[PDB]
Amino acid sequence: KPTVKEIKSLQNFNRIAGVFHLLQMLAVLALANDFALPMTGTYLNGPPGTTFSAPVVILETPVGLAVALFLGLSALFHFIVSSGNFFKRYSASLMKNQNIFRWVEYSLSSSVMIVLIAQICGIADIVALLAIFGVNASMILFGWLQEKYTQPKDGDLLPFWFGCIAGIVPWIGLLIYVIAPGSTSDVAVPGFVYGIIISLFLFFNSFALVQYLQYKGKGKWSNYLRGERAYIVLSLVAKSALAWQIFSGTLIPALE
Amino acid sequence: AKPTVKEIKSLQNFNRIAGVFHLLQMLAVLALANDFALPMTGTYLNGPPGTTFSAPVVILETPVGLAVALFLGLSALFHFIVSSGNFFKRYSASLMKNQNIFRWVEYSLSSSVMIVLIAQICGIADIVALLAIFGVNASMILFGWLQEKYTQPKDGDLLPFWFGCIAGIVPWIGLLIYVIAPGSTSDVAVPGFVYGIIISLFLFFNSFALVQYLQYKGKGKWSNYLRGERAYIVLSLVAKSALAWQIFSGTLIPAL
Ligand SMILES: *C/C=C(C)/C=C/C=C(C)/C=C/C1=C(C)CCCC1(C)C
Ligand SMILES: *C/C=C(C)/C=C/C=C(C)/C=C/C1=C(C)CCCC1(C)C
Repeated sequence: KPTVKEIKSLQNFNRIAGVFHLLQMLAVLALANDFALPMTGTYLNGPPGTTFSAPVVILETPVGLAVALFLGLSALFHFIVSSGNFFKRYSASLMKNQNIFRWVEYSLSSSVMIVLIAQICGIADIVALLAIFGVNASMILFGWLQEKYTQPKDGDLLPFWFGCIAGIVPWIGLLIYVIAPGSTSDVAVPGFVYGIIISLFLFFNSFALVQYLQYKGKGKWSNYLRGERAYIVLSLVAKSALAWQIFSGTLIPALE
Repeated sequence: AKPTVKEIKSLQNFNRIAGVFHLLQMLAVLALANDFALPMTGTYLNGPPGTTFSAPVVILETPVGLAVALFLGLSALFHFIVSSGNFFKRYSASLMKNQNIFRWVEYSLSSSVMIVLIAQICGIADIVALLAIFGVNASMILFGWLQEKYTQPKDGDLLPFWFGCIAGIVPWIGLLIYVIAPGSTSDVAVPGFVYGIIISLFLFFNSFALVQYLQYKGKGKWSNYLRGERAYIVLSLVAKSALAWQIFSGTLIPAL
């Protein structure tokens, strides 16, 4: 059972992580150019099975604001969890091997991140981006249901596996777009885009490995709070890695 | 818990009857349908992120008759499996626990084929849009499975159900965006039969959701789990025949 001292230490760790997210949010808000990525519709110009209009831009993602949004969401939920007011509810949740505020945050923050990665790869169709957001949110909600209905060592990973099925779909989409079957242009995917997809695919898999390790509950992973710390570190590293790779690639003032 | 021989034999034959209706429609569509196809496209960057795209390219084509036969055939197959041998014993045992895993395994494939076809009929073609629609629709079904796995009727817990509604509505928001066609240079003339498909199947999809809601509320006649089991079998039969013959009438008749 987690002790009062262990829970209080974790709340301090949440606060520190929140400060790192918040200061990066500020730096991106302040320093980023107005670089935008399109969401498009490619409408039928006739009955189904005939021809299409050219893609039209429906709206544009303000990329700096979107990066600031996923950093800011992490900061907000870390500050909420860190609060003395939430000590009773955190302790109650951690005693049931649950952190629900993590899933509420990730359902929005990780979904913003995967949409931005898709747009950076050139995925623009508004339904592609909407459905990527939804299936990524679904991945998180399956992880939430793993925590709600199972305990470590109980032999039940069904929600986890459903989360893996939902979770892999956006990444199959990215892989299709970088392979670009049927593509005409000899223009190559930029290095920095490969860097984003490869690094963030590794991090996304890392989150899945934490829930797997926690619910397997073997060796040091018998201690649920080890997973709780791992999630805080992985969110910090993943969101910083994506923020600064996008910033370096697209948001610098030489590109304004 | 054990069912009466009369109860479980009655459901066995209900499955067989539904299966025969699906199977005969599958044959009629396979035999009679033309070679009408709908594209899946890639619209690749032909420059750096935030610049220009190639014209959309067709990566592959959905053979619409075959895809309609597929969703009918999946329903037929699962109805025959559920009424057969050792699978029938598992089906009976699961019904006694207020579960039908066979239903969710089938629907995760059959309803996902259906919503992708509806998306393509509306002119959604981007291969990642269609992949992510398939994934988020599958997710909706898997949330319905987790509602049955972890909760009991009347227990007041609908969290997996609500998660299923969040995932489930995403493709339909996509369809609505495409028929409104925001940013279109000219008004988009969507055929009547396409509106028929979207409106009718939206009503049917909401009907499936209402059955699970009514079962887990468990009030009045819905306290009997098997009443919901019968409602699902009827809705699957009516929804799939409605979509099959609307697509057939709209697209599959004339020789190409
Ligand atoms: C900023 C926070 C991020 C990037 C969080 C990402 C979280 C995931 C990629 C979670 C993945 C999971 C699965 C693939 C299976 C179910 C368990 C999850 C939710 C941990
Ligand atoms: C041929 C089979 C079909 C069309 C089945 C469709 C099923 C659904 C639309 C199910 C929807 C559900 C929700 C929206 C919430 C959770 C419960 C479900 C799975 C019944």
